[PDB]
Amino acid sequence: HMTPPKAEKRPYPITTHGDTRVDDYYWLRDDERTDPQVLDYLQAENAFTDAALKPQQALRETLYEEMVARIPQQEHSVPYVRHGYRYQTRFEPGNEYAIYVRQPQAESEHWDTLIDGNQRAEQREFYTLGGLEVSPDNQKLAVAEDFLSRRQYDIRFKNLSDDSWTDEVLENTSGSFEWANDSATVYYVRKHAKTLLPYQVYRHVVGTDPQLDELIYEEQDDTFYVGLEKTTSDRFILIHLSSTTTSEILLLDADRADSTPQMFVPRRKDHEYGIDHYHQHFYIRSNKDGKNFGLYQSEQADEAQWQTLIAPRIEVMLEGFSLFRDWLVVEERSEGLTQLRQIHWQSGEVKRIAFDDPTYTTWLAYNPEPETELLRYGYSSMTTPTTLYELNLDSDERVMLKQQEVKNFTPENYRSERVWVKARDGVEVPVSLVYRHDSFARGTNPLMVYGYGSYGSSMDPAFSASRLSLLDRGFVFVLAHIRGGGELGQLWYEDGKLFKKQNTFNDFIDVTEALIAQGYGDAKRVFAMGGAAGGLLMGAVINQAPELFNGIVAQVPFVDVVTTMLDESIPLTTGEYDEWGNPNQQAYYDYILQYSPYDQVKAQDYPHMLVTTGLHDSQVQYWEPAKWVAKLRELKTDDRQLLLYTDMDSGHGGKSGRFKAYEDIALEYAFILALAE
Repeated sequence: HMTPPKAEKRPYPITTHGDTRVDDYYWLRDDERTDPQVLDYLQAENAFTDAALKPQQALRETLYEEMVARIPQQEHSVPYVRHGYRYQTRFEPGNEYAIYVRQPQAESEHWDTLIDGNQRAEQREFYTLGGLEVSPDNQKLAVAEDFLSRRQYDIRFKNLSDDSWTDEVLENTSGSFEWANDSATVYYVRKHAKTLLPYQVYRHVVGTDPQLDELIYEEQDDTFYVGLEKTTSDRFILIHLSSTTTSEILLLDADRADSTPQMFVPRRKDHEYGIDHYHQHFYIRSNKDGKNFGLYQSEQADEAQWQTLIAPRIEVMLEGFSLFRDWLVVEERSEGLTQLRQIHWQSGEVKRIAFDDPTYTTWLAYNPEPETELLRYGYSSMTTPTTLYELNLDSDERVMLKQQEVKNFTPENYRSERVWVKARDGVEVPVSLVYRHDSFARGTNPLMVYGYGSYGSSMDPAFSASRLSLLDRGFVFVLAHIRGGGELGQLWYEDGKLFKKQNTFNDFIDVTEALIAQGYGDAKRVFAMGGAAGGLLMGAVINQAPELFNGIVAQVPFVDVVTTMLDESIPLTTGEYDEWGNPNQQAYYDYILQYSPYDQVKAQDYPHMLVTTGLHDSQVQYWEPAKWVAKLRELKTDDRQLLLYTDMDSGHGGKSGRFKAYEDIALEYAFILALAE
């Protein structure tokens, strides 16, 4: 009855390898973000969305208010000690930004303010704190702050003796910096003005003119991220260079002012490695001998001299490690589960952190001091709010330090299961799902199936407070651990990228069918959601199996895949050839075209869908979802509502917009709940 916006068709042929695709909405891309007909189409869609969802206004308010009422307005972080000081992060009621405090470790009573984001944000349009570190002598505070919302960070220095600031600002930094052990020399990373990619390391003397800063290193290859790190030993500052596949590390003697970069292992395509330095040894996590990584000890760089501490295993992905006085602690994945293992440096005694929950995540938390037997580690499950634990590595005594406070919540009201689905090619795909016990009746409950399935990112099963808004309205919430994700290790990822990317979409469909078939949800009330690379997932799945889902939410979806990946002028295209392929190669053009959602939209019936995007961001370019919705409006045969919501907030809007984050969830959940009623 309401006539949706109709974008002007401006046929734009794109020909590659003699293959012509006519893109009618190519013109919705405006890099300068000024063209008034481009804005007219986005505003028109926004008004259509506002008018279509007007009836859900009350439900949105109910969702918003009940989601905010679950969390406390306070939040004090768990205090940690580093270099003889205790540090706590403080969120006060009605405060937008964190306050950072500290006190001498032997002090109980008084806390000093390091920085109050609220006072730094005063008379500013935007404030992000991107970086915070005290010097080793505890006298100076290096802060990385963004006042412009360009994710370009300025570094300044505060003298903690009197709360006076130094005169200089380091501008256009990544926010990545390290103190030398003199508490006078700082290393920082400069980003390119145009491309915005970190490419330069400078040395700066605090209290001096940034013009005096020496260029320490320049990365010649812009697929390589430049990060700074500092070893557990404090002996080295690390220049960490890495593409998506390949690493290189240079050492800087943190004990001098005049150090030059010392090569560790020169880059070799598909060799990923990270290092730390402790107890006069290098520790290396490396995939040199297996995809699932190993851990090595060395006295020098020379790869040939690396002693195997932990050999790569096909069944166990080595994720990360921490170094303590008496113990190595590793984070691993096995059988679709995260785990922690400790190994005594002397005895070689192995202990495993035991976990009795089918759908949980565990990780190394922040452990800034190695001279301890106390390990801080995180835990979360689909039924158990996020917990910080402290484990005595020797006695095995485990104490809880903090729990995520969740109001109007009792954990016994909910059940979770790990399900395995045999995919169409016989591969076993894990699923994590959670629901309210008292409203569950097989074959009756609506289903919300969430996936990502790219970059080897895992959708690890953890607690969501916002999720309870679906769970307390009868929803079964499902994480589908599809290939392209990392849940079953490096091979799980590789079996859902490049010439295997289609397994990601097939796994999502196979998991959804099996869940309905086994009675976990109502076949006529199946919903799905995914964002960015997970929006690519939503886009392909509704092209390939439109009848499976009642309703979809596609957030900032990557849908114009072939056209975007043919254009290096688009931010990220050059860094994403190792994910999707380079369609300038006919083999990748053919394979990608087959799933590229924008290219595969046909005259068929589609689910109800809400599509989100953002005008003044950069994650997926705003024009992809806008072109996608225009082509869906042109071609789809059904009468169901298709909506595009474009976030207009011109710089960002993000002046601590967790208000906004909850508002977006309210809008998307109300859209889905209205469809499930």
